Amino acid sequence: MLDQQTINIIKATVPVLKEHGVTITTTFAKNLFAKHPEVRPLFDMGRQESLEQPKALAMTVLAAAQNIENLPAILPAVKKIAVKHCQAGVAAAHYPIVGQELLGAIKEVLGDAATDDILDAWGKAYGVIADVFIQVEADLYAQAVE
Amino acid sequence: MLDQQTINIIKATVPVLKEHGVTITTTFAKNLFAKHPEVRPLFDMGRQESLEQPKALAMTVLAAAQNIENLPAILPAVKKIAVKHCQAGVAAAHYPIVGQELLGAIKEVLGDAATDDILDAWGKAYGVIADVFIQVEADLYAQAVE
Ligand code: HEM
Ligand code: HEM
Repeated sequence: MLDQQTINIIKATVPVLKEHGVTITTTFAKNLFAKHPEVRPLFDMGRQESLEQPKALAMTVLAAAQNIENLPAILPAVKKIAVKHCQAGVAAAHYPIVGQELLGAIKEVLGDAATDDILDAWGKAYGVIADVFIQVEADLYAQAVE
Repeated sequence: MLDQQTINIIKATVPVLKEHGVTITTTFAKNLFAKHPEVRPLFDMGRQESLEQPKALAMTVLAAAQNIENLPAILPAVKKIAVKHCQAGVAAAHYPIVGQELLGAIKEVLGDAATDDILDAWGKAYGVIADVFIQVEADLYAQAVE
């Protein structure tokens, strides 16, 4: 769970990230497929627009973060994505890889505007968001096997 | 995390529980020490007022639940309690025992006013609250050993 100070940092910086949003998500997607090529097969690798799915991944993290004090209002969105995640075989162990690369992309694009304090706050926000997905997906996986 | 429907149930029933608050917490305390006598030594078993600590335990759960959509505002209270929990040697495995007995006490006192749907919602709220304590305490324990 986030403390108020961390929430305030997210609130203050979400608009900076969104101003650079296409560049962050595009950098994330490129870095993810270049540094972790093992995740490529899980996505649709159509020749031209092969970055659109991982760009939307990163963009949705940013959108969930801007909504971090009302995650219950977006739980129905989280559940729809979870079904797709479970059908693609996304595992809890994938989530730290994605978080690492997203934080890396934010620093790569924002430069000195992404301080250690700001990156730490985004890291904590990502963890809270990921934990919701992991739990929903764990339950869905358990329903399908029992 | 709670969904909105569950949050609404907690919001609607917290005042019913508080109207019976002394009776719920007293019943919880008696049942806890009678059905799980192994937890007795962790508390202060002074002759007369030996129920005041576990009554305050239950009352604070109810207070956290009424604040379940702003847990960040009570995190400083959670941290102070966590230090006491860690000094008493409270373990993650204690939390389902306490939740079981608190839900049992709520049903015992409220009777037919505590429906299955209401009890299920209080069970989910307890889990979210306990998870915050467990995480804070896990970190504190790790600081003291490393
Ligand atoms: C951390 C929070 C995450 C969020 C908010 C999120 C969000 C999304 C969204 C919105 C989509 C739909 C994309 C679209 O159809 O346009 C998606 C799809 C997908 N994501 Fe996630 N994701 C997260 C984590 C992950 C992780 C850790 C992986 C692991 C590789 C992952 C892999 C996938 C895959 C394989 C798809 C399938 C594409 C599709 O069917 O649309 N996602 N994710
Ligand atoms: C589930 C959420 C819980 C909450 C909100 C909570 C709350 C509290 C509070 C407010 C106190 C201080 C009591 C006072 O001094 O008046 C306390 C103390 C204590 N609680 Fe917890 N508690 C929880 C879980 C537990 C659990 C699972 C145990 C396991 C047995 C536990 C055992 C203790 C003990 C041994 C004390 C020491 C009494 C003291 O130093 O005051 N608590 N708890």
